[PDB]
Amino acid sequence: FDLGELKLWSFWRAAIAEFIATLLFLYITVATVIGHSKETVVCGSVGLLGIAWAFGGMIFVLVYCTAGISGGHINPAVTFGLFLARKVELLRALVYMIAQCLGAICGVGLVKAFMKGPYNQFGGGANSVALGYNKGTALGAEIIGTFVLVYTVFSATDPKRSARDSHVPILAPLPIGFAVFMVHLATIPITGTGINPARSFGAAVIFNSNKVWDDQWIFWVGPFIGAAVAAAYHQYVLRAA
Amino acid sequence: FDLGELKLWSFWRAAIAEFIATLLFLYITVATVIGHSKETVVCGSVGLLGIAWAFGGMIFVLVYCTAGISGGHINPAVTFGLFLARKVELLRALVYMIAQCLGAICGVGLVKAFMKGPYNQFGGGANSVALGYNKGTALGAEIIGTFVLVYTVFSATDPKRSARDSHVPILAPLPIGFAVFMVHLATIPITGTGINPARSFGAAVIFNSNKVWDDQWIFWVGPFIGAAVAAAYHQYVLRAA
Amino acid sequence: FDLGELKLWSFWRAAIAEFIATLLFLYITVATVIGHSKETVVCGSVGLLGIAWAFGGMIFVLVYCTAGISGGHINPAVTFGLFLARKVELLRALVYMIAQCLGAICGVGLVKAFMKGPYNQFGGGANSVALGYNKGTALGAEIIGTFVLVYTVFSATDPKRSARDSHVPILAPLPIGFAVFMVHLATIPITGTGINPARSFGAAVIFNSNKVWDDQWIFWVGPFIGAAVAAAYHQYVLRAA
Amino acid sequence: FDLGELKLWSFWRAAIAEFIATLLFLYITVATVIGHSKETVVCGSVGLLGIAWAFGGMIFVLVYCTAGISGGHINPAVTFGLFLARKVELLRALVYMIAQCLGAICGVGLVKAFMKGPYNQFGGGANSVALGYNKGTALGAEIIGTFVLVYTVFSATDPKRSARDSHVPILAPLPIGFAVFMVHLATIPITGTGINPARSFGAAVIFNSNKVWDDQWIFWVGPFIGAAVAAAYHQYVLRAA
Repeated sequence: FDLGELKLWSFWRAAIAEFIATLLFLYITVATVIGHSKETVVCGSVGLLGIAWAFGGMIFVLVYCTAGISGGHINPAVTFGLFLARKVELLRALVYMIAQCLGAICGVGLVKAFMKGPYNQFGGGANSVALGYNKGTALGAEIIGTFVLVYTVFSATDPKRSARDSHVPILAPLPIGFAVFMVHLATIPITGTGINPARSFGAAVIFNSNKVWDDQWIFWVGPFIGAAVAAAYHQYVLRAA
Repeated sequence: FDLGELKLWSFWRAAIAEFIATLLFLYITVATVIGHSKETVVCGSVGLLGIAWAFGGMIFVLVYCTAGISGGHINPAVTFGLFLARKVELLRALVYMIAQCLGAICGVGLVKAFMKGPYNQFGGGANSVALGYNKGTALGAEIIGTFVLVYTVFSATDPKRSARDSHVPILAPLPIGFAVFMVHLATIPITGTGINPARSFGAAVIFNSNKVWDDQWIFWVGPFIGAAVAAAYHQYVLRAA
Repeated sequence: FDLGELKLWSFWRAAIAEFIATLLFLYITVATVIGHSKETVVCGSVGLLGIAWAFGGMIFVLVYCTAGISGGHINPAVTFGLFLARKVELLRALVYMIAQCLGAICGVGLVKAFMKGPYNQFGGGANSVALGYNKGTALGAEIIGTFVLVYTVFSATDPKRSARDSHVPILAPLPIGFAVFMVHLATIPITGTGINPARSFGAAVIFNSNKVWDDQWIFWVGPFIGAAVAAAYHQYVLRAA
Repeated sequence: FDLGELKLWSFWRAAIAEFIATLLFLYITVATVIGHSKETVVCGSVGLLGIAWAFGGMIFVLVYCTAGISGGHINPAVTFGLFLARKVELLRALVYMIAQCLGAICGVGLVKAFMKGPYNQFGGGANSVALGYNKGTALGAEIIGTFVLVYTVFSATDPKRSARDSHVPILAPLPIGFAVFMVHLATIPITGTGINPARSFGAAVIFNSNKVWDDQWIFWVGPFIGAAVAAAYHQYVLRAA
């Protein structure tokens, strides 16, 4: 009636979907990053533009694949924002965040398994503050970048349709992927662009440097604030539902 | 019945939506511009192509987020065009234009707060006529570029659906974002591409140079004419509604 | 009942729509081309990729704007293909082709008015066979490129919905714009990519060189054959309607 | 009733559709590749980014054209994945795979007919393992790349609508084209990206080198495994239908 449990099984398949999607996200995107960076021929890579596309377009693809199954978060800040507005229950939120973090670690681990030399040599796909910017600028860049993203996800929620056996709204994947694309064009030079604690974490775990670990709180704090401000903006100021 | 006021509150949330959207537009786009320009490595930026994408794609994203709330103008020329055809009442028009101008100033102000050195050094994201072109060419480039844009918005209007508690038509965001993209590919070398008085103004205000301020009337006059000609073309010649 | 004439007026507004759309197409695209070519800074233009995007994306935008008004051809080969399959009556076909040719001339004329020096210096946006290819290769490249395009338009026809007061099918603009994009990626090095007699003609007229005029039959013959083969393929072999 | 045969004729038109689509895919994409590679001017080609776009965007276009006619596979791994999940009958599967392989050979043959010198000089559009990677890395890159692709196709299946006179599901073309795009951004530096046995085979046949033929099993085995794992993941783990 729910007698089948149903549901349950749907909940755990959602967690798996978010685990595998975040793995694919990090594999494809960090492989792109390392592939660009190891390139010897000047203008012989996909460029920073290709990297930006890999991040936005994989979000587009992955949210498309997972919207109806898990709600398609692929991103602890997105889950956190939706949690705050009560579109995600606390247990699912935490399970999604763990799934995403674990998926991200595996995805980056795979890139490193495939091209260990250039992976270590060229920065591990990790986020950190680039030379010429301070921590406050980096944090502000991450807050506002995640705000664009989570503002987009809220505007992209279906108020009638939900992920399977849940009340997690279905998301329109394209505007969300484009938001990620745009924020990369702006934020790559500053931090590489985080806007996704799982993506930053997965890379910090595998690359394992003190420099990167020191900057890592930015990539949790910035996005969670950006996400919280988007949630409040959408739900309370625009009201908006 | 309207007893709730309703409406009113919708009107002011629309103004806020247009304020915040235009802020996000200028922040993301001018951060992209300054990020590209400050780059020391040849072919190590997102390129002029990435800039063009930042402008079109943020229009796509922002019109998507705001279509149902404000009508998604993000641009005084767009509001002016729709005003002329009576799809926007005069008070809303003026309120939107002020909101957009204010949002633009804040968005550019933020880029400058984050990277003040490269912001001043590399042109402030401002529009002005590039060397090799005259004022008439620059003005013609802006008229015709805004005409493509506003012609697209008119063709993208929903004749049945309107923004919340208003008669401002809902807009299809993608063709509009693509129109902005295309016009940048053509007009970046000439003026940087304005086609948006709020975007040109916000940057002139923050960057504050006599060179830029001298060229600024182009970026109001060109787009308002382009917008007026699109409105007349759509409503009167194609008839079209 | 038709008593209003109706219709008529719709027919002539369709011709105007195709005139203005093809003007916008050539202006935006050839301005992009000349802007890229005149650039002194290595990797400081939108690149051949940006050019390819200007052509596909303006087709996307323009077919979107004009689909419901004229059927959105913007291209004598497209009109010819649809004529052959009886989706366009002969008088409209010829009127569209003239409108498109005239629009193209004006669009290129405008680019030249705006940047006459770099316009003449850098090839006028004209199509011709590049060094290293023969005429048969150029013609085969144009046949097959137009075949992709017109095959896409046929697959993108709405069998139930037509342009205003006509039986010219409505077209889905995006796949068509993408087809143009893809064919440019392949054919730019060979001919610059024609796949559109009006686009090739408009540029030959304004640029006015013997070299270009000598190659011009390729850009009528190739696309008309490509279009005829697509029509036969769709209607007769796939059957398909 | 089926009395007309109907059906039959639909089956053989589907095979033709998959033959011609895969021909167009290889022609446009390998012409792009050779056009980029033969370019003498540094940053004067469409770049690796343009190549990646040619592959994803032609998949988008071609699946769009053929979805309703054949199901739009254009790719033996896609057909194999859908076969395994019983969405394609065995005879159609084998006929599609042969059609695709034959189409691919012709498409590459045409590129070579048009630019034989640069075609041989610059690698023939063939896939093989690049210097710096081993066979296991190349194979893992192909498994996981095809997994993204076929996972996307499964998520993009219409459970109610099928290709003409068949039970082959209709596919949403855009997410599929984007998946191909993304996988190229990541896998071009490793193998050139195969993820399509017909595409790898067609190029090996025409280019005919021992180096390439030695690596060719990777481009059958990787994609068939990636496809089988996606099928199992979608049908059995996500369940998912």
